[PDB]
Amino acid sequence: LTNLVAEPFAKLEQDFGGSIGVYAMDTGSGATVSYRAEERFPLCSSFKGFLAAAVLARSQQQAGLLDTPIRYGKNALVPWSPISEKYLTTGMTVAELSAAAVQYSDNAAANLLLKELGGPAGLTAFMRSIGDTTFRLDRWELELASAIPGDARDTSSPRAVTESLQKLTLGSALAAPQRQQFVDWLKGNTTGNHRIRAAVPADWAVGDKTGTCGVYGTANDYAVVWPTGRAPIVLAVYTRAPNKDDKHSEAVIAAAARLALEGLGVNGQ
Repeated sequence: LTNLVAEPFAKLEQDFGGSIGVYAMDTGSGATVSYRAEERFPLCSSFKGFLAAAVLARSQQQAGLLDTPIRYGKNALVPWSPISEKYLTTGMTVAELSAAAVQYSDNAAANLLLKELGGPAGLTAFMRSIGDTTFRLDRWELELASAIPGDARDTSSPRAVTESLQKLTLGSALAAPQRQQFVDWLKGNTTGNHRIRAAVPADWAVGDKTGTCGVYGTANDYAVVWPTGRAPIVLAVYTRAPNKDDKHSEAVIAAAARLALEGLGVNGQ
């Protein structure tokens, strides 16, 4: 049930000038589409979705964690912190920081939550606890986004991303209220309109988390998609390219998502 119908991913990545990695899972039948799915790609900001899930998991054992007010100084305000910069003089709650990290890819929020979990190793430990042996986070924002060719730091594979996303949004890795909160944060993401969402018809529900490194043509998106009348689809699309100055492409991510849905036989656009 893997790649029952071949799709022209190779042509797509050649036109892009780099590598595209795709893993898509039909959670009804278990059928999959897979292209470079076990290669490592930089997570970039896409780690922030798993970060929020790790916070939610901790909130199962610490009641009131999400309501905790967090104060921070100007030195916490990393570039691209569009929400946390507006609350510098007031602070934000853990839940607000988590929503900002997921929905606006807020870097200061992400680093504040990373510190709450014990740093990159703490997030990595959470991923190990759900059975993901591929994920590794090694650094903080923005150093984690160097996207160096061949560097395994701050990477995962499209397959491991999809498998973990399925466990967290649809499976049993989170308790039911925390699972729906994670889904609701992903549904409210504002940064992904030109990526997987551009391949998903307007009448289907969808949540996603993007990542964009800014170098080495490196960008990505993962999503859970609910086509009407059938089981949800989980998918991950990651890209990279050989040269530091190579540009990423949102259109290539959307096109790869379209091919994945076509390969799964999901009638879409």
